Amino acid sequence: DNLETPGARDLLLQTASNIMREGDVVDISLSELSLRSGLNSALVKYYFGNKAGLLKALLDRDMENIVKSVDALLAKDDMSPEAKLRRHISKCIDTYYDYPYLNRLLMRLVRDSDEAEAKRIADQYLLPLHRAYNRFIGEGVKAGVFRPINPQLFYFTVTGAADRFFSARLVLKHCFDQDTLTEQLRDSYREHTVDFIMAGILAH
Amino acid sequence: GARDLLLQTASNIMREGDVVDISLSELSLRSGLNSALVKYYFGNKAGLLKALLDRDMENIVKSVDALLAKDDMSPEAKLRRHISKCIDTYYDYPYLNRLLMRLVRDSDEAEAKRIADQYLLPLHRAYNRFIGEGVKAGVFRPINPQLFYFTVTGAADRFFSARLVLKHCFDQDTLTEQLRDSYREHTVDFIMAGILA
Repeated sequence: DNLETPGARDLLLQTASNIMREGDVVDISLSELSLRSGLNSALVKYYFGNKAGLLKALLDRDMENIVKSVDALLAKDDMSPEAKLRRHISKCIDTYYDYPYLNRLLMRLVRDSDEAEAKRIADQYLLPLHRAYNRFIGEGVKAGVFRPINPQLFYFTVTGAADRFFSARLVLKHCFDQDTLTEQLRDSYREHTVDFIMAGILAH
Repeated sequence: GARDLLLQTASNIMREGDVVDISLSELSLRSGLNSALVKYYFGNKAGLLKALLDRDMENIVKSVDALLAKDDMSPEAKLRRHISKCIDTYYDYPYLNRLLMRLVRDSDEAEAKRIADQYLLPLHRAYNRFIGEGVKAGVFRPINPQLFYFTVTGAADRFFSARLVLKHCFDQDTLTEQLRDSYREHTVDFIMAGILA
């Protein structure tokens, strides 16, 4: 077997993430990955096998943020449903701002999956969220905090923010020679996007 | 006739197949038209995509004139009518944003400008004006028109997403069909609820 090299796998995934965010497309040059990480292609193969394996590992890493935020959403505490939902949605929106390719990446892996892989994706990344929303949103509707709404469709709507961010960055760049989705714009983008989502579900 | 049929055939293959890159032989097989006609009418794949984009954007861009008309409907009602029409178009053509993003990303300067001037800015400028006036009249919350632009026009990606996920990860039954369908009204309602004050 092989001696461990800590940090390398994480560096490769973060490098891949950077390249993908910059390029406004769900794809990676493997030579660009080695160039920008400083790690050779043998290490890329060792950790991930091939481009497919790299993309699957990136999806898993980036989804962890969304899936983890469910526990806080469902956990027992003092917070109102509205505040709990807002905290969860902000975490989603901040994750999408970091990783605007995230929904497209998930779609690409779903599209190319065999049946076992589609089931894995649903079990790991879709069903946990749909269940959580069915419970949490259901209770909030009953409690009068949220207007009647399909919790599964609501989750779909939320995931849409990634694609909107992706779209804005690509269009502003190519059509307007502007760089949007910058760090300096993060707070305003996040707050507007969270406010819109919350406005769309709260009983007015 | 033939040109129209090739574009509709292409649209169907794209809608059914969850991808923008289609097969010329499939297009020829399903349309019943020789591939020579595809080359004749469109030159190449890129020309076919461009012509499909232009066809499909027709009812979106037409709806803008309706939105800005001084026609006696309330701001809320005008906007809901416009959003409903967009959502219907994007539901029919769920590839539309991916198609748009493809041609934008691949564009030279002249083509980027044409796309902006023809398909993007007319909507954005209508929204900028219409939101502003409705915010001042107190019917809308203060929202950003650019972000609103991407919200509406992103309904295609949302429908694309739902269609792809339901296809691969859900039961292929009546309940799944009804859920996909119900996403249209959900999506219109969500947009209105997001903006109304």
